[PDB]
Amino acid sequence: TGRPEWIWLALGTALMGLGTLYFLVKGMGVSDPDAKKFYAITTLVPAIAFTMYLSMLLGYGLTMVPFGGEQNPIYWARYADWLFTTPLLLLDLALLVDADQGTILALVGAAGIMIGTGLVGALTKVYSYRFVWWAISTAAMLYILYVLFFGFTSKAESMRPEVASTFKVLRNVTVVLWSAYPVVWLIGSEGAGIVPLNIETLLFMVLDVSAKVGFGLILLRSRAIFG
Ligand SMILES: *C/C=C(C)/C=C/C=C(C)/C=C/C1=C(C)CCCC1(C)C
Repeated sequence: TGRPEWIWLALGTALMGLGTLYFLVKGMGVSDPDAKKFYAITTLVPAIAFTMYLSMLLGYGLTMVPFGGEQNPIYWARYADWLFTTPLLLLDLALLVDADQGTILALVGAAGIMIGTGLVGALTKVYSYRFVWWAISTAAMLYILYVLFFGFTSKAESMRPEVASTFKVLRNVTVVLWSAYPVVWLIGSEGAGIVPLNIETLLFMVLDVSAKVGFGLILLRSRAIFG
């Protein structure tokens, strides 16, 4: 096939793969129980992303949805990735500030809606309805970010400054990266179709790699992960 976005798919596969192995090797050396906990969640994140970037690289996770008078290329393998990677990143942040079980359940549920309605939207054939679903997904995301900024940050204050300060960074990198996804979807292939797929794939890999491997490096190199 040789689609124009494959080079970006091959770069995301490489970065995710390398990041997985570094975390894995660093994780099986640590003896601390809590550290092990964080290491196992943070290594699984880029491991799932790697398998999906690799599948997309190989021609899977791609479907042609009809709307706007075109046969539009929608990479659904992405939501198969995010359906398990977003709630896992939320768990890393939840365990860090000692969030409650109700909070975690509500954040994971919200994340499920966000990705579910997102895909339903990327698959919808009525152009205007694609944006109705997009709208609900975004509203779910704003709920998650609100909790992370108002809820979590507040409970991270019962932690030590080292733990509170690591959370602020992970919390900030998350608020900045996550807010970007809905905009890329809106002006990209799933939405307006203003930004071409090849460029769109490049934006997503920079966001995906930063949000997982970038997030993992910051978190796993900190002492806040220790029991
Ligand atoms: C490793 C992947 C990460 C951290 C992905 C985060 C993805 C989002 C915050 C995605 C959000 C979306 C919306 C708000 C609405 C439209 C569709 C999505 C799923 C692209």
